[PDB]
Amino acid sequence: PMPPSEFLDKLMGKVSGYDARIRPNFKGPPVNVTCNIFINSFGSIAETTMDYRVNIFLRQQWNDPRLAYSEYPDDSLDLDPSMLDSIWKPDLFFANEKGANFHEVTTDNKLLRISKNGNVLYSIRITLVLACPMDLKNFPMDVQTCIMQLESFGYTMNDLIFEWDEKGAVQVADGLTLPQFILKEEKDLRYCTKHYNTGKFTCIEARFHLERQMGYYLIQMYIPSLLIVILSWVSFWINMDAAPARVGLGITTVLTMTTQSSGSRASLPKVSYVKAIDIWMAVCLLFVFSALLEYAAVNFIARQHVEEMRKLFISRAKRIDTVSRVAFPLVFLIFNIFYWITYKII
Amino acid sequence: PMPPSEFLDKLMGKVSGYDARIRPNFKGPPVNVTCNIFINSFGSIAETTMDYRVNIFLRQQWNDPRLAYSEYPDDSLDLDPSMLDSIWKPDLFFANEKGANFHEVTTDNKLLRISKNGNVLYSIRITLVLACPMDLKNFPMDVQTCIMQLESFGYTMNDLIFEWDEKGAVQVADGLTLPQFILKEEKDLRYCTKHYNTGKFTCIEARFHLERQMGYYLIQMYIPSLLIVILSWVSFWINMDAAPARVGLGITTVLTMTTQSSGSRASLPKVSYVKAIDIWMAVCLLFVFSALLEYAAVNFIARQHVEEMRKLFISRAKRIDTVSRVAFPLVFLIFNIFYWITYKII
Amino acid sequence: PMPPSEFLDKLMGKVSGYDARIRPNFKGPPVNVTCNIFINSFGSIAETTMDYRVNIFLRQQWNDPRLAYSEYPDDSLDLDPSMLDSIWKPDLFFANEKGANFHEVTTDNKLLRISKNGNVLYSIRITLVLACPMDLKNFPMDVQTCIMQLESFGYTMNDLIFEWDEKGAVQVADGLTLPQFILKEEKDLRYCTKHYNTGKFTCIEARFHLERQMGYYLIQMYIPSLLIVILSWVSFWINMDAAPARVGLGITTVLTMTTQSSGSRASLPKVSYVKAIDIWMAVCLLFVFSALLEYAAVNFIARQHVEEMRKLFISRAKRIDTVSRVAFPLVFLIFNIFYWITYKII
Amino acid sequence: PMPPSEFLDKLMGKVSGYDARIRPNFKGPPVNVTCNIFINSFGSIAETTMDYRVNIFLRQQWNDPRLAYSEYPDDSLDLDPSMLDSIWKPDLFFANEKGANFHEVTTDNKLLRISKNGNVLYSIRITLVLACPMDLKNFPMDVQTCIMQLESFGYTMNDLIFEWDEKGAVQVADGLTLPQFILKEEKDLRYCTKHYNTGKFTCIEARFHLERQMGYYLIQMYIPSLLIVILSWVSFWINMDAAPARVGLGITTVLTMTTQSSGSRASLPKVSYVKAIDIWMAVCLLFVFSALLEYAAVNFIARQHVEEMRKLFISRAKRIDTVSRVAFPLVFLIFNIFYWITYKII
Amino acid sequence: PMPPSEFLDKLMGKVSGYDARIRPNFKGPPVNVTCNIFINSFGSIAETTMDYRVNIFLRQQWNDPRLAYSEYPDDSLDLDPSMLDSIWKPDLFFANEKGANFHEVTTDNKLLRISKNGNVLYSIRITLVLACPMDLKNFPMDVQTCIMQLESFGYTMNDLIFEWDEKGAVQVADGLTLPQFILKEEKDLRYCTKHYNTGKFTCIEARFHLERQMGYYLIQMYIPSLLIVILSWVSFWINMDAAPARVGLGITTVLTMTTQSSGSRASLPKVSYVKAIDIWMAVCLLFVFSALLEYAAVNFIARQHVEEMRKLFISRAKRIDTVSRVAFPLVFLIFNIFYWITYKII
Ligand SMILES: *[C@@H]1O[C@H](CO)[C@@H](O[C@@H]2O[C@H](CO)[C@@H](O[C@@H]3O[C@H](CO)[C@@H](O)[C@H](O)[C@@H]3O)[C@H](O)[C@H]2NC(C)=O)[C@H](O)[C@H]1NC(C)=O
Ligand SMILES: *[C@@H]1O[C@H](CO)[C@@H](O[C@@H]2O[C@H](CO)[C@@H](O[C@@H]3O[C@H](CO)[C@@H](O)[C@H](O)[C@@H]3O)[C@H](O)[C@H]2NC(C)=O)[C@H](O)[C@H]1NC(C)=O
Ligand SMILES: *[C@@H]1O[C@H](CO)[C@@H](O[C@@H]2O[C@H](CO)[C@@H](O[C@@H]3O[C@H](CO)[C@@H](O)[C@H](O)[C@@H]3O)[C@H](O)[C@H]2NC(C)=O)[C@H](O)[C@H]1NC(C)=O
Ligand SMILES: *[C@@H]1O[C@H](CO)[C@@H](O[C@@H]2O[C@H](CO)[C@@H](O[C@@H]3O[C@H](CO)[C@@H](O)[C@H](O)[C@@H]3O)[C@H](O)[C@H]2NC(C)=O)[C@H](O)[C@H]1NC(C)=O
Ligand SMILES: *[C@@H]1O[C@H](CO)[C@@H](O[C@@H]2O[C@H](CO)[C@@H](O[C@@H]3O[C@H](CO)[C@@H](O)[C@H](O)[C@@H]3O)[C@H](O)[C@H]2NC(C)=O)[C@H](O)[C@H]1NC(C)=O
Repeated sequence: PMPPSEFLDKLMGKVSGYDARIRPNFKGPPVNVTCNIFINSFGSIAETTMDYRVNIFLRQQWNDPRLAYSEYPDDSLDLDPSMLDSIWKPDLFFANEKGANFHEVTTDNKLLRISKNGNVLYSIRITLVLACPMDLKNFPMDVQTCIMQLESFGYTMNDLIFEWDEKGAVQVADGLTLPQFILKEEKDLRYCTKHYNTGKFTCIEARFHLERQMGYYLIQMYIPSLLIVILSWVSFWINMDAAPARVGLGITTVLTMTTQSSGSRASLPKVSYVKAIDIWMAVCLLFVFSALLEYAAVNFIARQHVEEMRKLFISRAKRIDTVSRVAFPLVFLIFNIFYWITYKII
Repeated sequence: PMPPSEFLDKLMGKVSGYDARIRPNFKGPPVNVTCNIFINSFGSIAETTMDYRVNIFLRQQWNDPRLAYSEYPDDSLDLDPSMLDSIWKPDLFFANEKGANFHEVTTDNKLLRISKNGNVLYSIRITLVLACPMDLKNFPMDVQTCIMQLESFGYTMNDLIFEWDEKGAVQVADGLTLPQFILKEEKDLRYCTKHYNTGKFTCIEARFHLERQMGYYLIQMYIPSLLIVILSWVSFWINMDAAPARVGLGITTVLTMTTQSSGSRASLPKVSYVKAIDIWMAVCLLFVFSALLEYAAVNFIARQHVEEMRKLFISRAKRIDTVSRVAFPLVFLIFNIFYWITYKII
Repeated sequence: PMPPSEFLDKLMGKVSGYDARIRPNFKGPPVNVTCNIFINSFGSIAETTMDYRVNIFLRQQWNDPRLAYSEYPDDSLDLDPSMLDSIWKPDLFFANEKGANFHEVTTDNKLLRISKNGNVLYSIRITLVLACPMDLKNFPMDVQTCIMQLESFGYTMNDLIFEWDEKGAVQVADGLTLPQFILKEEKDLRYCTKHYNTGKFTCIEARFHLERQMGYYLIQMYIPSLLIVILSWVSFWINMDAAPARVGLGITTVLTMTTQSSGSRASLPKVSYVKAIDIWMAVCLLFVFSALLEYAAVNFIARQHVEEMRKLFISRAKRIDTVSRVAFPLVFLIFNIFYWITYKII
Repeated sequence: PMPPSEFLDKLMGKVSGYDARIRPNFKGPPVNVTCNIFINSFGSIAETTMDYRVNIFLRQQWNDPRLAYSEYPDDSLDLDPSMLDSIWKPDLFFANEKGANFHEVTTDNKLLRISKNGNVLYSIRITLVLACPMDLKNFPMDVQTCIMQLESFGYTMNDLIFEWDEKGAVQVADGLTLPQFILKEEKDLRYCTKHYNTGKFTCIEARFHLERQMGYYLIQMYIPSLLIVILSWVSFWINMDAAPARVGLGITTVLTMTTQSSGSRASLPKVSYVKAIDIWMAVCLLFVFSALLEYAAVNFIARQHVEEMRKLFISRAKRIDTVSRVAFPLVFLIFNIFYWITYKII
Repeated sequence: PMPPSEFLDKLMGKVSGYDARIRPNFKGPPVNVTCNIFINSFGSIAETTMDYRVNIFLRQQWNDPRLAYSEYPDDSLDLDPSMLDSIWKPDLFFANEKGANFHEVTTDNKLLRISKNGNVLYSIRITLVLACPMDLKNFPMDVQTCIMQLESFGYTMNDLIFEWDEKGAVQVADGLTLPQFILKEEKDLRYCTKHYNTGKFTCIEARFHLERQMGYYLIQMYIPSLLIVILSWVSFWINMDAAPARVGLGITTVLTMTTQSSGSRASLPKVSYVKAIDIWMAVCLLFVFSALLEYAAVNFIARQHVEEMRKLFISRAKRIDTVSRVAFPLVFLIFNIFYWITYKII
């Protein structure tokens, strides 16, 4: 009945000439390895380091005609992963690893099954900390495109070709949510074929389009910088001519808008360009700074020093205080319309 | 008397046809592996990473009829863990590992004992850093449910089935306490059977219901944000008409309630939704901000500028100061009743 | 003369029936393993993680009658630690490891010597990051008791028994000092025998009584919270009736005592109960807050508005200012006596 | 047809006298190993640690005449990296590793091809955390030069010589961008030959010239320290003679320029010398401090206490306030020209 | 000509009786191992952890008479480090490792050469994170002495003796600089021979005298705490009798000197004793606090309430303001002389 302890060593061992150092179809057509991944965990997307951690099931399917059995009755043999040191495997790697490891808890998390014609399925669990460049030109409203690319290191294009399969080449887990982002359904699958001075090597890559949850930044950044603009408008109502508190209220609201502007970039990389949260915290810094500059313009005109004109001399300091009480909720309201339309039109 | 150095190699070695790459009951019924865990250490439950560290004793019991002896007199053989590289073991893994390791101090912390009928006990010590999604909709008063699920990676459902045992499938250590949480006694034990394009794989999981200790947040968050509301009520008593200090006291209590609101989310993930500590630090931000807005309403009416009405002109600024001295401990007291009943009814 | 290259293989190898998978006195009395440790390094006692790092020399002594030689003349054989993969070793582990490793620099840091009757000394260097629960009810004046327990994993009580030796079972290095603590000389040595559903396993443990150096917390916490109480007493002297500065000095000393109360718990776990540094930073928060509340009581009575009683109307606002100038250094002084006697009586 | 399973063992194995412990041309001319690197990833350039992480492809070419075949028809043999434990390899290392590792995901990321005359190409993937000393004398405008040097450890100069190849010895990836720096195109390639008391060892090194993106520091450091200088010039306009706000505005702008000066060195090493961001934050600290010192000079002269001279007695306090209103935008403007010309001339 | 593939196995292998588990001169005089180190990298000297990272070349020279060849013509054999698993090596370790590792990039970074008489040179590259206790009684002006000690673990004094060699036992790299310290040229070389209950073990150690660069603490700690003392002297000039700003300037300069005193101990261990930066930040805290206490003494005497004495009643409040304007730059100047002479005399 061909006991299965003998059939493993009959097709892999010293007999039948199977050498694990030699690729299938040697000096012939190249090996066509097709791939698809299953993302278990996604996230911890850091921005100071500009990386993200993923946890994938890397499945590889190729054809090895030396492993094609004929006498065993069934169509597949799910095997022990101690056999995987004795068959040929493609030398796939990631061009943006930045450190990666296997999982070896209670057994090496590996899979091997061989069909009758020689089709070999090889599934391993890999934890990757993949590197992606962050384009933060409009920071709370951006759509990041972080990629992962699967190259060959030892075999060139005329020996080993990587492909995606047409039957859903990237599967995602059922309840995979992200704390700061969402993962869009459309995932690009293009080629990234590298040329070196050694040769040309195969490469396939999958783009992931991440869109931010803006609802966090409306709680910490935008609205608590919109309250302090209202504190700069409290100073336009008290006593209408001169007070020490109207400097002191314009003293204090600059302390926040300097600290909160520095506090808005506490967990960010040191990019050279200006971003969306900067030109909100800078324009709202002006409307705080122009509120103190307006009262300084009032006190400089009120403390200027007639027979009839002394009633008009207060009307030179009161007409300024009734334009600045009305026009600043028009200049702030025309910037607030100009800001969000510019960043919702992307 | 059958010396025990020979009996180990007789039942495991090249004789008797025992191959460690082949599961018990090959091409028959699937292997029924029953499991239970012992939690030594629990905790370091982070929230920026949304993970928790556990230290378990993973016990696995199955039946291997090829390991069934008959000539040895005693009922069990506690063995050396150097034997464990020569028997069949189930390829259990955790679907939410996020890195895990064995313990190999002074000996591999492993256990093996074999009964007469072939019952195999296999206990190992694993340190896990398990991932669980945090549902922080009501943050200091939530009941988190962090799980751990035990899957098979190479054998499908028709070859290997995981079960929990009915005799207390999750044991907890005697003095296992947590700094921030409590671990409830009722632990759910349900199934999580996964379907892939490779096959269907067995899965069992245990829910752990964690309940927060609210006593920490009453010391740092709630009561020091309740003192500053009383500082906003100090400004309703001094001089009753006009003072520079009543702006300056309303100046300073906004500096705290802006910093303490940002300080209340210093060790939290950046979730999009609003949580329980936000709508306490925001409503208590209003009662600070309305206290400055009330005095601005007094000074705008007091500095307005008759023959008889000038005594009533102070009564237009005194009646406001005696409603705001009484009605604000009524609006704060009706929110304080509405807040805690909403979050104790869960 | 029996050259020593042959005597190593004669007593350990395939001859003489020595099997390293079998414990001494098989199916007889249990193996009595006696232990003692030498602490090289102690410390890095974190409190957010509630752990401490130790660096021990773990010495183990047992009797192996199969290793008893008779023809070699000398009393001991200090051997190569490449031999330690060929003898029997007890499977000791620590029940609170939280990650631990050996030291393998320039040689495996191991020791082995075998007496003539078969006594085996086995000394290894281990770095442990041990877990101990912190009882922080009186935080700067507490006496912690952090333990370490040495269990067996595969052998039950009827096969292997751990003991401490009577000749100083815990040795400490000569100049071992700690930055925050002191290590007391009396060290408890009791039993911790564990019961599972697998069996009963041996356990011995050693308590370490750590006592804090209070001199750091007097420099940062206690005295800089005693200066700000004196700043709240500066406001009781200036102008005696009414000033904007007496609110503004009571404005500012609340900003410190709110920040310093939050700053006093910057490197602490989030325990639910109240500790000793809280009820010093809370009572000294009241004496700052009651100083501002006292001047608010003065200005509310001074700005109240006779023919003769107007001189007594200032004496209603001056008698309050001379009781609050004297009685507050009596209430603060009666708490300061009540505080330190409560926490020196432990 | 000479099947390739036999040709691997024929030229590497026990036959033909190939010993992997013996260098080519033994007791002859030294082995000339030529090298070139490909940089995949560059960056995470820390400054507290003074290091940088790189991810290179280290290609090594030498001549091994014992590997020179003649019967195989083709010009090269791309081999399995399991062969690399059986050939001679140069013992290259980096003199400033500070920890480094290989990449072993899905296969050891190694390359081996052997030409007909014995030319061996050996490409491996290394992640390095290389140490470079930071010269921070002018911090936001400096040009760093961080090196990497490739030494030999066991073979001296008379046995093994490292060289760079003339055909572009340092290749850079296509879209390699940096968040804070730019990598200049000209890369130095010089020698670093070391002399010890063991011998003289070969060394080659490549300088990398890094130039900072100044655009980040113009957003956080320079401009928010230029707004506070304008706040110190607001105090020169209000009431011209005496006000409590002109001290209080000079009170508050020192609080920022002390905190922002300490905040400007939050992610910097503790170097002894003075840098460019210090003498900008110190001179702008003076122009804040001299603004408070100017008003203190006004109030000391205005509160001095004639018959005719009392109108000139205000002109002694008004002429100071109209020179300090004009000359301080001349002293700040002459420093601002003197600062940037000094640091653009490098 | 004695081909070198045979000569390696002739003197190391099964022939000639060479056993790598037996030390040279067995049951004779002890093995005299002489040592010297080369320091490639030094630094990252942390103080919260109280450790430092070094990167050494550990060279060991002993005599092995079984390795003494006679037929080979040359004087030395630089060998492959794959041979090092077959010779005897001393079991040197460091008594204060705190974790350490080898360097294994592109080859194990090891060295072996054997002279004709049996002299063996053995150089390896080690990265150590060594522990040294910090004596911080005078913190910015201290001279630390951090050591490293090289013990034996398995062989006692009668079997193995460590020595330093007289020809410069500690070499330092050419351009080894430190960011915070300087390394003095005189390095002590003394003995540290340990006694245990196992036996007496050899030990040699080298002291390293580190001296701080004081230039950093003059930029952040000393001078920005000397400017705030000048802000406390601004309040002695304005209006000479009574002002709300003279409390408010003494209000604000306490906010800095409380935060900067806590900010000066942000990267320090929690030592119990008082250090040099504390008694500078405490005495300069008094001169800020006495400036507010002086003006409180002025306003208490000025607001006291004659016919002739009312001009002398201001002279009781003006003579205090002209002694405190002159004597405080005498008390601060006599402390500043007393402080630096005490800490330059060491
Ligand atoms: C792996 O996949 C590649 C690409 O799908 C296969 O290469 C292709 O092989 C076919 C026949 O084997 C080639 O067709 C031939 O084209 C030539 C002109 O070049 C002409 O004489 C005929 O029309 C003939 O059909 C095809 O060109 C070739 N394509 C490429 C890009 O190389 C390869 O055979 C597959 N290997 C295995 C083992 O499945
Ligand atoms: C491992 O556990 C599973 C589940 O308990 C066992 O499978 C069960 O095996 C029994 C008999 O071996 C099956 O009963 C049979 O049912 C068929 C109809 O399907 C009918 O002819 C009879 O009523 C007969 O009793 C049962 O259906 C089957 N259940 C499942 C879900 O497969 C299995 O035998 C156990 N294996 C070992 C080695 O203990
Ligand atoms: C390891 O240590 C244990 C405990 O010291 C030893 O067990 C003890 O062995 C003695 C004699 O071997 C026992 O004494 C006997 O007691 C029985 C009654 O139980 C009675 O017939 C006699 O009085 C006799 O002396 C003793 O009970 C037993 N104690 C325990 C707790 O088991 C053991 O022998 C030691 N093993 C080795 C290899 O040194
Ligand atoms: C590896 O490269 C080095 C450097 O290019 C080669 O060393 C050089 O070898 C040549 C001939 O083998 C030497 O030329 C000879 O010079 C002597 C005087 O020293 C004189 O008799 C002749 O003019 C003769 O041409 C050359 O000096 C020597 N240079 C050095 C620096 O050693 C070496 O041969 C190369 N090895 C291999 C295996 O390719
Ligand atoms: C390793 O070094 C040690 C110390 O340098 C050597 O030990 C010394 O060996 C010499 C002769 O081998 C001893 O001198 C003898 O002293 C005895 C009195 O003890 C006396 O009979 C003679 O004066 C004779 O010269 C010396 O005492 C001894 N010193 C110590 C501290 O043991 C050892 O020989 C060296 N081993 C090797 C293999 O080089």
